[PDB]
Amino acid sequence: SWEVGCGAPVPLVTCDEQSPYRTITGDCNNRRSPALGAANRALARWLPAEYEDGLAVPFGWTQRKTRNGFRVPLAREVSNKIVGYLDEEGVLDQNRSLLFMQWGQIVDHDLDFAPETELGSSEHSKVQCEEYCVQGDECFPIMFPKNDPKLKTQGKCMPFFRAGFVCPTPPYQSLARDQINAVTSFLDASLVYGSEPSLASRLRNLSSPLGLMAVNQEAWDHGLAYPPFNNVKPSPCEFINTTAHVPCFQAGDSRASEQILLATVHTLLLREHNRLARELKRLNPHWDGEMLYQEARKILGAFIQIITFRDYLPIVLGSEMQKWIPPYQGYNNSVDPRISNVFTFAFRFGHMEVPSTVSRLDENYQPWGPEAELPLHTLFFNTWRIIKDGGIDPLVRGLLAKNSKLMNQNKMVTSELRNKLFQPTHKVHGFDLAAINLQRCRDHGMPGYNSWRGFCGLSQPKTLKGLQAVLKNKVLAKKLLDLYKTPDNIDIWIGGNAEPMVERGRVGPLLACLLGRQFQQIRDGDRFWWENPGVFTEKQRDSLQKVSFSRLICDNTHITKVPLHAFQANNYPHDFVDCSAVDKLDLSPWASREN
Ligand code: HEM
Ligand SMILES: CC(=O)N[C@@H]1[C@@H](O)[C@H](O)[C@@H](CO)O[C@H]1O
Ligand SMILES: CC(=O)N[C@@H]1[C@@H](O)[C@H](O)[C@@H](CO)O[C@H]1O
Ligand SMILES: CC(=O)N[C@@H]1[C@@H](O)[C@H](O)[C@@H](CO)O[C@H]1O
Ligand SMILES: CC(=O)N[C@@H]1[C@@H](O)[C@H](O)[C@@H](CO)O[C@H]1O
Ligand SMILES: OCc1cccc(O)c1
Ligand SMILES: [Ca+2]
Repeated sequence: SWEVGCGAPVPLVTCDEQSPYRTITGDCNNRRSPALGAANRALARWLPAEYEDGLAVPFGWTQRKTRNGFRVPLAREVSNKIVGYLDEEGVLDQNRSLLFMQWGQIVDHDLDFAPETELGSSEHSKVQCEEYCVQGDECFPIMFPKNDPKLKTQGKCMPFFRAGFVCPTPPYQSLARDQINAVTSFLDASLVYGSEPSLASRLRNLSSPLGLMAVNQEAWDHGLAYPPFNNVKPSPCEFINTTAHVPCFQAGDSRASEQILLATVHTLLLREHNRLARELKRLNPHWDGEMLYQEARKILGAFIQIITFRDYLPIVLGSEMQKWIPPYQGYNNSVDPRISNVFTFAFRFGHMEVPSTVSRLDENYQPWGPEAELPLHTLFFNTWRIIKDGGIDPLVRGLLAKNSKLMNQNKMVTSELRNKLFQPTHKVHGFDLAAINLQRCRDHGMPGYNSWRGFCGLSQPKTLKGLQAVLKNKVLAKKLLDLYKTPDNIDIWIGGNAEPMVERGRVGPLLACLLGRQFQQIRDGDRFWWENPGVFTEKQRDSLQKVSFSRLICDNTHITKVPLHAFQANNYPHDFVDCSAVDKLDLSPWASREN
């Protein structure tokens, strides 16, 4: 830390100490160090950043600057040679529902967001990046290799802008550059409520003292609500269909409409808040607008924590879950709650779980209409298919009855993401998420694969033969070394994902360690963790223990047949029960007496 502490962007915020509620920003969770875990601060560095100049220049920036004596391969070349595949047949995960992928994305958005840098709206440099592909300042274009089909139809590169960093936004020459996490590190439903005071208030309904979240006033789903529209233009949800004129949703997190199933789960979560807020007011008529909002917010936060740690993590981490996330032993004010920079790449394992299509299903869980199944690329920034084509129920049924993609060393990332990605402001369904990930690895100054293996106590292969053994795959290891020339240079996103999965899990040993450590930290380092004594009464906890995603579905949609365990692969009718067989959330313990 060249300076003993760089913090010019908001160092301020008075701490309450008497508050039973979290701040919107995450400040004041940790009493000794109140900025820890708060939004718009640097991502934590678990290892020192690795830049070609030691400070800020990404590896790959200068042709003539090697990493460990070898040129780094183009991100898109790695994507084409390693990450892509043609045949979608046989790629699905026979024991994870599509909800498993989807919940991952939700959790991710709760924990981290490193926004692409600001520096200007009215930019000649935007054209310079996109139209001319000239690298400079925050433009760091993804150059196509020779033989790339995209060279024939899309020009010479994909645009790419470097992430924002603290002391923030023009270049500085201090300790190494740290990217910003714009959301709260805590698992706290910041994706529903926001991590900033402007947004958080804009999302609430302050026209009535009921503690409700604002809802769309233009469209309804069989009498159930949608999020408000975002009426700032240009709107990518309008751009993908200028006939329908259906804008993006507005949600605690700016990414909520990135694809239709994310927007779908966001809508469920908004619905749950208002459902909770209405029950609380009925149970506690005296309660004012603020306390309703806050008590509802507190419950929803616990919901996300429980679903995540009880149901989701054990089937991601499998046999490693015990080793990294043992049983909760209480809040620990020494633990660093911040999301680490590497975690934002590790958690991108979910990209390899996204399948190539999305289905709308009817009440018999048969295809909903003649175009029930849609290619995923037509569903980026697509809100019109929700509002104009059956609402949420058909998509939720698909989330329950369809499968996630299985990660596969020879079928890594679906072409829907790898060749067809839509990015707002750019006009085409023509980007490559895997190339973006790799380029972003470099932008953030990530240490390589072997540095992370050492970090996790795992062997550091230096040879082809050693890499074959770690990957349990000769052909993959050989492709990777042909590109990277030393395992020391393999980008963490691809190195971590290339490892065979652990038993009963869906990530390899390296990622399980990285993810495992991070999740242990956001639990043990959270003063408002749901199971921390003082946060919820014992009675409130016994009620919270029975939450489930199936119950979330049942309460907030007109889906009446659900599985007991919604993350595993479930088939209809054999694996589905009526909602009456699913435990309710008993909110009687929130009844507050007075007098
Ligand atoms: C159809 C599904 C998905 C799409 C279209 C999508 C798209 C994207 C895009 C465009 C980015 C920003 C890339 C960059 O500029 O660096 C991103 C980042 C990310 N994605 Fe996804 N993604 C999807 C699913 C998932 C899943 C399933 C997970 C995890 C289980 C996940 C985790 C992440 C994470 C951790 C980041 C980095 C967030 C940050 O700190 O800024 N994504 N994704
Ligand atoms: C048929 C089968 O493999 N069932 C397992 C089940 O034992 C396990 O508890 C569950 C966790 O989600 O994952 C399933 O794949
Ligand atoms: C923008 C918005 O959501 N306005 C709703 C309004 O439609 C509703 O009638 C009122 C009272 O229940 O609560 C407001 O929040
Ligand atoms: C290219 C495209 O997606 N066109 C759809 C069209 O099929 C639909 O009838 C219309 C009305 O919702 O919305 C448009 O966006
Ligand atoms: C009782 C307890 O939790 N002790 C741990 C201790 O092992 C360690 O010093 C630190 C982890 O960095 O967190 C403390 O709270
Ligand atoms: O899912 C992340 C994402 C990606 C691109 C644009 C967005 O607004 C959000
Ligand atoms: Ca959060």
